[PDB]
Amino acid sequence: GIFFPALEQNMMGAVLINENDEVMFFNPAAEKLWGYKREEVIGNNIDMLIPRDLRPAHPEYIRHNREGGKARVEGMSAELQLEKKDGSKIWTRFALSKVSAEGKVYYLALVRDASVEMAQKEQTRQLIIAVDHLDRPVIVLDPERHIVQCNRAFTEMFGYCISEASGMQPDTLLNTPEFPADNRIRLQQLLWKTARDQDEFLLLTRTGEKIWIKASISPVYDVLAHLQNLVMTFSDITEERQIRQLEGNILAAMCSSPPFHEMGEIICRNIESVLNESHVSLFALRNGMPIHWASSSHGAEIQNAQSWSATIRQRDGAPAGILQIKTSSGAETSAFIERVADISQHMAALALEQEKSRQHIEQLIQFDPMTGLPNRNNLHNYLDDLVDKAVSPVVYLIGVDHIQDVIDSLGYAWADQALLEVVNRFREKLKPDQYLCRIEGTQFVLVSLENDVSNITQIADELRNVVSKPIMIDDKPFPLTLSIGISYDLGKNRDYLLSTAHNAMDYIRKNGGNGWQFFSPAMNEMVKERLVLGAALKEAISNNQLKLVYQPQIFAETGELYGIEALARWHDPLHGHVPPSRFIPLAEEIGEIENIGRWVIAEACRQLAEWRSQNIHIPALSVNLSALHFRSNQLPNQVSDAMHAWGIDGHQLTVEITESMMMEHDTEIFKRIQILRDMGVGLSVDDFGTGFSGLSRLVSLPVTEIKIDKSFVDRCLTEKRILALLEAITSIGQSLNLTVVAEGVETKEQFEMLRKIHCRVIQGYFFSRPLPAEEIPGWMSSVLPLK
Amino acid sequence: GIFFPALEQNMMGAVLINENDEVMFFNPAAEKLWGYKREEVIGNNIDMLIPRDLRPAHPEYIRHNREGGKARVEGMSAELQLEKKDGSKIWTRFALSKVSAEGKVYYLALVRDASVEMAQKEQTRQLIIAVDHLDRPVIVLDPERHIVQCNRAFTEMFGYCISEASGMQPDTLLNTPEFPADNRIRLQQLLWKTARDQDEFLLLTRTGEKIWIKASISPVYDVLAHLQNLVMTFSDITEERQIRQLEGNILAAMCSSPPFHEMGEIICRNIESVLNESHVSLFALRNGMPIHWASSSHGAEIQNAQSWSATIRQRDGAPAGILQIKTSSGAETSAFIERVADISQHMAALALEQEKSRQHIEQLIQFDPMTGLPNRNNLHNYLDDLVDKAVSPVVYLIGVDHIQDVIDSLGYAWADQALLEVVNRFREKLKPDQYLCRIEGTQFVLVSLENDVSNITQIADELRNVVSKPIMIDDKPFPLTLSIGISYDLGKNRDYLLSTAHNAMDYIRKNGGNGWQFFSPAMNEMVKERLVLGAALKEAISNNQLKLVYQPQIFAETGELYGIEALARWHDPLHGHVPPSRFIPLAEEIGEIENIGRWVIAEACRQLAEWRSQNIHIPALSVNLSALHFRSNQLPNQVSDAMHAWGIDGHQLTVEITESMMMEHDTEIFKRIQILRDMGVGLSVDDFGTGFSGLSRLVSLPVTEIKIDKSFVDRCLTEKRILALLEAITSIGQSLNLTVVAEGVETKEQFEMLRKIHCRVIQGYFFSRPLPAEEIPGWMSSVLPLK
Ligand SMILES: Nc1nc2c(ncn2[C@@H]2O[C@@H]3COP(=O)(O)O[C@H]4[C@@H](O)[C@H](n5cnc6c(=O)[nH]c(N)nc65)O[C@@H]4COP(=O)(O)O[C@H]3[C@H]2O)c(=O)[nH]1
Ligand SMILES: Nc1nc2c(ncn2[C@@H]2O[C@@H]3COP(=O)(O)O[C@H]4[C@@H](O)[C@H](n5cnc6c(=O)[nH]c(N)nc65)O[C@@H]4COP(=O)(O)O[C@H]3[C@H]2O)c(=O)[nH]1
Ligand code: HEM
Ligand code: HEM
Ligand SMILES: [Mg+2]
Ligand SMILES: [Mg+2]
Ligand SMILES: [Mg+2]
Ligand SMILES: [Mg+2]
Repeated sequence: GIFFPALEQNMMGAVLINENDEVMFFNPAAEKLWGYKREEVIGNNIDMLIPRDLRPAHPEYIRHNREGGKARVEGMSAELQLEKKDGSKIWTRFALSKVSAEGKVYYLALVRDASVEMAQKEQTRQLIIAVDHLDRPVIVLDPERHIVQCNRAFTEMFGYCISEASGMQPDTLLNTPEFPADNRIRLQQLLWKTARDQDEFLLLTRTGEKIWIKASISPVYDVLAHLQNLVMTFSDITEERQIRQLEGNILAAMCSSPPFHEMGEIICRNIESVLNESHVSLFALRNGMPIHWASSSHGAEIQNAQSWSATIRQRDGAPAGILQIKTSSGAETSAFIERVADISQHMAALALEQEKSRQHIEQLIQFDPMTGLPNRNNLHNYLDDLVDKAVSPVVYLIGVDHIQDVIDSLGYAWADQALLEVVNRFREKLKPDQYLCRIEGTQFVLVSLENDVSNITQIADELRNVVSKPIMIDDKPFPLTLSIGISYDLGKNRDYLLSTAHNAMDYIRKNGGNGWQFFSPAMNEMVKERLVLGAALKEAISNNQLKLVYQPQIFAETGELYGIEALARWHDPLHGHVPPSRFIPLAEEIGEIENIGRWVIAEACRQLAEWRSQNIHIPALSVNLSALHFRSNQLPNQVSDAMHAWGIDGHQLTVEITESMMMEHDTEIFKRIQILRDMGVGLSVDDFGTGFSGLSRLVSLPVTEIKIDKSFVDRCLTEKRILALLEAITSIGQSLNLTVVAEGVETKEQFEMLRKIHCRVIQGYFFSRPLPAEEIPGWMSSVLPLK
Repeated sequence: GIFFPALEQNMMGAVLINENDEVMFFNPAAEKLWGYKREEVIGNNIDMLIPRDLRPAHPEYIRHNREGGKARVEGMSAELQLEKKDGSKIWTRFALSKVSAEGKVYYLALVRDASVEMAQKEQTRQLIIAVDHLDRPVIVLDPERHIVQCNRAFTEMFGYCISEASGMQPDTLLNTPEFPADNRIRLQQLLWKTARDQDEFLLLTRTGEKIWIKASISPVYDVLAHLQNLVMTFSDITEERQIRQLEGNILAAMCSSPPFHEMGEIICRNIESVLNESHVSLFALRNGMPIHWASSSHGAEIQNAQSWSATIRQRDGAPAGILQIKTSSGAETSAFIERVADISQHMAALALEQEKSRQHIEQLIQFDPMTGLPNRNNLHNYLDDLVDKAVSPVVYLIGVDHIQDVIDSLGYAWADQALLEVVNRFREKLKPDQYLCRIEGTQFVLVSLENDVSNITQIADELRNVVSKPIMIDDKPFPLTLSIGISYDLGKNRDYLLSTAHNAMDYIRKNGGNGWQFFSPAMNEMVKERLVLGAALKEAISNNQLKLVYQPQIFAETGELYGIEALARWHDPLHGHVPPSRFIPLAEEIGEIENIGRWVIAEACRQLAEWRSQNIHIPALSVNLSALHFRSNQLPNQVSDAMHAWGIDGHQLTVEITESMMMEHDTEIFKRIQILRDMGVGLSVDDFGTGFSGLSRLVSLPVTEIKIDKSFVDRCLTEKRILALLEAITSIGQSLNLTVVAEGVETKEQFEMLRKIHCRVIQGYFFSRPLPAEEIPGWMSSVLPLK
């Protein structure tokens, strides 16, 4: 047989044993494997080749195998420790063969030196230990981008093992959630990058949780500079992204320069959002003492909690503050607490140097570096100057509320721009004698010098409705609102005024939303009374409870009634008699002048209808109209309706407009005046505030009557210089066909002094007090003529 | 036998080839590796067993080995690929033996399925790559207390390789090379005795520099819970503190909101300081084109520069930039490089997101967040709207020079306060029609609608003069100065207007500032002509080069001279005759009105004395004065001097004022007028801008003459309505003893139509043109009376 020399020249070792456990063959490699010799071993027992641990208990195994008769020798199949002659224990791999030759059971063993293979196995055991020890998910991929090796951290975080996660792309079994736009494409693209790269993904666990991971792919090239493998390292970056969101939010705050305490609050809120059910406290070092900058309002008690304190230092190393975080022990990892506290320490450190720089310069600066408005110090100086000069100012604290919506929808920058738009609206509606300043954030001060409650109410209404129009920000409306606190005393102090106005403003802010309120509710009950009176006036106008009273006008010489003026009256069961000189400005403020005009015109035409049905001539009726009633582009329609519904065509009706209308210069108003005058209804102008150039323009824009006011007729007695007004106006009267109507006559001397200038018509108490309609005909039929 | 059946049932596959290279042996072990059976391999050639890619190459090796005749075949000692019957390939390990018996040479090839062994080797290679990509130094220690396996980070941060550190231990002997650290006994005995230990060392490197390293040690137990292995992970405390400090410093720099290039440079310097001897640069993507953002100015060539590139990604979406850091090879650990790259990549992502946000801020917001003023965007919109409405705007570009003085002396905060001081001054002097904007920093833009030199120069002078008083910063003056460029051209656009204004402003700034300039030629030429004309007027007034010319006023009936009016005339050799309507507004603009008033009064009194020297009665002389002349508390002094230096007491002199003076309401001016009237000098009022109430107050503050303007007298011909104006004015005249003077008569019909109203006196071209004083007595002696 040629196998004997084949085994002699072979690399393996052949040790064939006969029935009596005697070695019948010994190849040269057996000398290297055992340190023996063929002369020493051949013919002798196998006891020399067995490890000393179990030398005598091995013929028992051999004998047990001998009687079985099985073909294959399934035993002796694992790498086993073999001890040499010198005592060294190498690792060998065996391969047995039962040879039943000539009725005798032989045993052949193809021993191979498993030293190198088991050194590889020891190396891979150590590498498995080192790769499962670090808790760092690492996978390895072929050029086809399929997983070939994974680790224990990867299994822990994704729930897949080497058996399941092998041969498939790391996206087929780790598909991203429903959102398909970017995650799937980025995950598929990272796997096919030929250079070192990395990305961040949402991957799905076997159970189904959403975990943000950071995957880093790097190629490993062979000797021939060819792609051999691609290793992917996954980092669980849930906490990393939490701290990154913290960094982003603190950056967006600090770069936008927020207030000190609000910055502390947002820092604390981010820390709590990263560390659930914890307590956070933050202190600055002022004069070496702790000053409480901010802390979370969630002061829940925690048992066996750990408190980590970090000394917030300055740039040069000097201490600046203390940042203390108390949290449940074991709920959040200590190293994560360290990293969060360190990053927040740097953030709050820069915030603290900024605040320290601002601290010794805020008392010296005079302007707000944001909106360009004067600051609290400038306001204090201005108020001190006012009180020293003995002037009583009125302070409006304006709180621009509902700013948090733009804060959390757009950002601090866009919210500050909303503030700028609001203050620019304030500037465009501002007045020369008003002082505007910013005290703290959304809080402004308007210092005015208006004493009247009506003026204060009008200013408050204009301030509250300037923000009624939505604020346009990035093509997104924002309905901001104002809480106004009004403080005013005869004089107490700037501190007192500010404190009272702040009390009012915080009351309004906490008890609802937009609105304005006085301090000292004795000045708010007045507003309530005026509002209820206005509501009563509106409902009386609606329900037709108003009344008109008529005052005859007389000719100078003939003693004949030129006309009667319809003066409004009101009588409420609760308020008694409300004078026109009290409810006409109220109607102007509310917006009831239009309704009053329609009502007076309709009632006047109706009463003309009855006084024509019965035998009364009623030559002319003068109806009072205001500025808004004429500026509205509707008047001639209802005036013509009033004439043609009762046959009272305009040669009888007359309108007296305010001198403010003549002072105003509006082409549309002038055209409407001309159209009305064309219809035959007369026109009268009272008072002489408008100049004689205005009166000549009024000659151009035709009228019929000019009224001399009671304020001038009263001084006609004493001031003899104003007789020229009456004389000249009368002269214009007979020059260009105007009727002059003296008002406010009360005494015989006052009438007879105007008698010489030959005034056309006279109206006042000297001839008839305003008489009710039910006895106007009695006066007509009894008194006229008067002479 | 002991040859054939020995290897038939063996695990090792046995194949034998004879002289004719024909296979003779084949066993089930080789069947399981080739796919064939014992009916297709015996007899036929070895050609089928070879893989298809090596069939022609293989057979020469057998012949070469036969020729060589060597006993031990060193060939095929490595693993070999194997092609099965079906075409699949597996790895196998060969043991080749040659037989020289019976004069024949056979070949036996004991094959073993090296599939599992080579899978183990590939697994070991993959695990080695994975451990090298672990980002933390890891060492594995045997129970014999020595070092077995290292990492790549360990080799990078200590310089010790697997060949040097393997077998023996450079841990017990190299942990305390020169510094004992008082923990060698811990690392020797307590390290293998306790479990889960850790401490800090000063273990040295190849260089020997002292570094603080963590030595976290954990034991790995076997099934018997015995000390199978240990693992020690290292972490450089210096590296950890440096990587925390890098993040802190970068975040602090980013919190200061620096420019984009400065932020890139700051990241560059921080990365270089963390990694000395490095060239670092950043690029930011722009529409897919990577542009240069920042780079390290140290351009010295770096030897063996390994470059690490990182791809910036925002919170979600496409890449935003690149960051490349090239450092000398071996300078720092790859894990250190990767950590620095990751931190700086997230920092650069934050910086790019912040710059995108700032681009949105500069692109959409219409207000500057430092002064509350509109920015260049609002300026563009306003000018575009105006030019689309086709109204020509006038643009002023103002620059506040000399700001570096405040910046250096008091810092940036007080420079900010100075800019807000100037902006508040602009706002205080601002007019409702004007629009104010802040294009950038030192510069501002004011947009107006008035377009004429007399107003442009005035508003530019006001803007330049608003900074006459130094800005009070911390009780310290600072004299800032203004450079203004003015642009106005009909029909042009905002780009042209802004460019021209900036050209003018830049030119004046380069020339030295402290002033303003128009764009384009002939505009500054008109300005210079006006300036030289004003200087000539000033010197002519000083040197008494002006003259007076007198226009007689006649009575309606008697044809007697009521008075003459003194009208200023000037004859300059260069400018010829300069009309009063041309040089009086110039005097108002410059400030020569007072000098003109003194000269006119003095010369009028001198000519009155000269005429009194001979036989001239000259009942009255009228002298024109302006508003600014009477607003100073000096008028009565020189007027009384003029009367009493020539005996021309005010019963002959007369003063006519502007209607704007009576429009104004000043108690001091009224008292001065009353005092002057008490001296006997008359007063006259021209034009009828003031109202009739103003005329009655004028009667209260007595006057003497009312003049009907030529503008009204001309329209008296056509507009028949304004006859009432004259009638009423004359009526007031005879009512309260005023003289009415009708100006600007030209025709006999114009005279006769005003005759019927009985106007007191008439002045115009119908009776006498303005005559020089040298022949005025000739007119007196030859013309009067006129009738
Ligand atoms: N002491 C005194 N007073 C005299 C004398 N002659 C008339 N009066 C008063 O003068 C007022 C006439 O209305 P007015 O002067 O246009 O001033 C009116 C007018 O401006 C307004 N007003 C009155 N009625 C209306 C109306 O229907 N509509 C509107 N829009 N305003 C009205 O209310 C003002 C006050 O009206 P009244 O309270 O009725 O006060 C009446 C009347 O009582 C007199 O010899 N002595
Ligand atoms: N076409 C025409 N013109 C007539 C007629 N009658 C008079 N004039 C002119 O009308 C002007 C009247 O001067 P003014 O209206 O007071 O307005 C004066 C006055 O405001 C100003 N002015 C003239 N002299 C003086 C002066 O000495 N001092 C001051 N402060 N202003 C003066 O210059 C203005 C222009 O006066 P002049 O150009 O000198 O022209 C004079 C006079 O010559 C007439 O029938 N037809
Ligand atoms: C380092 C050297 C050796 C070690 C560690 C060793 C140990 C073992 C072990 C563990 C078994 C299996 C026991 C069982 O399955 O219960 C076995 C069985 C056996 N050994 Fe060894 N032995 C060694 C040397 C040898 C040699 C040189 C031969 C030469 C013929 C041999 C012949 C056998 C036979 C025939 C069996 C019976 C296998 C069976 O019953 O399945 N042994 N020995
Ligand atoms: C998949 C199967 C086989 C492959 C891939 C293969 C390939 C090779 C290679 C690469 C060598 C050169 C090795 C070196 O230079 O280090 C070689 C040599 C040789 N092979 Fe093969 N072979 C295969 C099968 C066989 C078989 C089955 C036999 C004999 C039964 C054989 C006999 C030889 C001989 C005699 C040499 C000469 C070695 C020397 O002279 O040093 N080969 N073969
Ligand atoms: Mg009335
Ligand atoms: Mg009245
Ligand atoms: Mg004049
Ligand atoms: Mg004039």
